[PDB]
Amino acid sequence: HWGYGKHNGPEHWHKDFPIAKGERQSPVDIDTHTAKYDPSLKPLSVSYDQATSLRILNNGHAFNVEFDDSQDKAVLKGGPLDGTYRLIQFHFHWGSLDGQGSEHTVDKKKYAAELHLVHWNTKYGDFGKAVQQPDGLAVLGIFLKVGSAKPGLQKVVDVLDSIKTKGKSADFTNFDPRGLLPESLDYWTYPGSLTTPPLLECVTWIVLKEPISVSSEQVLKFRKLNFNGEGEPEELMVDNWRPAQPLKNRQIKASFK
Ligand SMILES: CCc1ccc(S(N)(=O)=O)cc1
Ligand SMILES: CCc1ccc(S(N)(=O)=O)cc1
Ligand SMILES: [Zn+2]
Repeated sequence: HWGYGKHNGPEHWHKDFPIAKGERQSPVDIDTHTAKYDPSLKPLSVSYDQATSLRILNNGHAFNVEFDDSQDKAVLKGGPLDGTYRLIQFHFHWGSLDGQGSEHTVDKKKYAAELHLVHWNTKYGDFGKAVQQPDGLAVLGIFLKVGSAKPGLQKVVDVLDSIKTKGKSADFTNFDPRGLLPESLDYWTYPGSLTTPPLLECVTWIVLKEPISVSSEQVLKFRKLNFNGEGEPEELMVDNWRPAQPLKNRQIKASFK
């Protein structure tokens, strides 16, 4: 199956997932000079006060913090979005070194990592139906740079030892994802896709301009995770990012002047 190695990585994905060469693939480079302020964008609303985290899972590609999405507990609305999008999970992509790891780039700059908060459009009833729609998902993307520690990330960092290998999970209740946000909600937005197989073109991307800072020690612990299962030869979970894809017939809009 697919992965991030030389023999199963992004250059190979198109053979089983032909949409990999599609018209609205993600991630993309964000050319800041070409992006245009869009006065039609409504204020962005991140409403995570009632978020109910459940579990953290190493899925062999990254780790997911999963949420109870059986009700409108944690939602994203406004901005480019019509209606209500419910938080289902977050995860990260990161590098083997601080100079790489993000999926989106900004004027070709790579960040050390990128956080994806994944939401589905409630008008479609469930996540599975949402990923059959052109406006099924909204992903809030946040860049990570290495500097001062992010206090709201430490609980995640500290549980990673318990989910080292593929298929391991742990209880992860009472985690507040608000602690992962930067101060500013200024963003860029464009229509795109999932950045891993099946690469479905269902996503409205909302990428925050302001990165969060995490410490070297925090990201080093991400890099101790394993792609492999227990008892198998160790393959460090690093460089689990897809590079930028052709922009094609798209415009990136900015929320800020
Ligand atoms: C838990 C982190 C956090 C940080 C700031 C806020 S707020 N927007 O100031 O109420 C809430 C929660
Ligand atoms: C279907 C699972 C899934 C959910 C989110 C992503 S991503 N990396 O946020 O585009 C990829 C895959
Ligand atoms: Zn992702």
